[PDB]
Amino acid sequence: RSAATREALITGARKLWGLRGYAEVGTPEIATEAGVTRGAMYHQFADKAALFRDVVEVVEQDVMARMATLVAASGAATPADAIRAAVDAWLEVSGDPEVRQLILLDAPVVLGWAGFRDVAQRYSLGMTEQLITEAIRAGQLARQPVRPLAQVLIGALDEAAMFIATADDPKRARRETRQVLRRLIDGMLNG
Amino acid sequence: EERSAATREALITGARKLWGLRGYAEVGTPEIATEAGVTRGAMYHQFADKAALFRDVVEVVEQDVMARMATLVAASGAATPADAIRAAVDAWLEVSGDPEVRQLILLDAPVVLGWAGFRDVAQRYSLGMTEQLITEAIRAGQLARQPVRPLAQVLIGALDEAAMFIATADDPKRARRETRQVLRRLIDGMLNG
Ligand SMILES: O=C1C[C@H]2CCC[C@@H](C1)N2CCc1ccc(Cl)cc1
Repeated sequence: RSAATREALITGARKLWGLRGYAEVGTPEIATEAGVTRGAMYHQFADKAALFRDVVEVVEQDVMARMATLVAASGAATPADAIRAAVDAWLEVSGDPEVRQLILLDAPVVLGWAGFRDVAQRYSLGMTEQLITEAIRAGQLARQPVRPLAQVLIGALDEAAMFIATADDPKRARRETRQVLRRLIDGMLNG
Repeated sequence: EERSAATREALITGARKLWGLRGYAEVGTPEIATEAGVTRGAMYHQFADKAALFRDVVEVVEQDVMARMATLVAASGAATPADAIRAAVDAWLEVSGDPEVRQLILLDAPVVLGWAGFRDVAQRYSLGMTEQLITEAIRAGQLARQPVRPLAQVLIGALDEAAMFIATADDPKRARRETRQVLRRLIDGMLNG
């Protein structure tokens, strides 16, 4: 009922905000894309930022699923290589124009730094802590506090992606940033 | 004129003090005007609104953060660029742990300035020092030759997240000790010396 209205609005908002940006598309154009009335939409989402919060949830869920698939298919032979593949998976997925617009450009502005970090952590801390735990278990990473290392790496990888997203020469920014991340990673990983 | 220039300094000092202690959202401009000993009219002549006074508070706090970082690195006795970077990472956790810096820069500024405004201020103050430390370490052969700006930006992301993780931790003393350990391991993995 309401569930069908919400899903149509989220799908339409993800589509139009992904192409043009949050700031460039109003709720009436999203209601049209979804095939619902302004009244039906206002019942589900009091304002534009509320609909954006639900779009970010669905997009970050998809980002983490896509990364998990790339890591499973990468052929990583050890936990250290799984971390390396996860970093390359994030640079790949972050380059999707919709992910760049919604997550790297719009989400920090609409959610703020605190809001962005909360979403980032809820979606990525589990996978990141698992990668670290498996590398420590395999003796390829020093025994150390898992949560602080996970948090710092998430902050480093989110900033890496945002640097590429806003660069004058994204292709060169991506190449140079991948090199930095690989050096940083390899300095923690043993052998 | 002289009284107006004194009024502006009293307002910045008073706002910095009270917002530092209670947070931006908990102190209004009338209380700040009272603290500074000036009328609402004198305050309005200097600052169009509450957020304009906050932008000037952030400037003086960031100036002091970067001065204190430079002082702590000079006080460390670092004799090589690698030791200067180690000292600068320790100095950031020290400076960002100051309760006024936590409140005004880590909690309030991202909300009041918004993302674009906050990052522009953060970059204007932090990118120069970070890039200088990297360039000196590359020149000394203590860091591999590489593009300076991408490495600087990734480390600033790591160091900003470290500070926010400590600022919001249930046990900040333990979060600071553990975060200092992981940052030291991260930089010691890249530094030749
Ligand atoms: O949707 C997500 C969650 C989080 C917030 C928004 C940007 C990206 C993608 N970061 C995760 C980046 C990341 C974390 C860990 C690893 Cl191993 C790789 C990438």
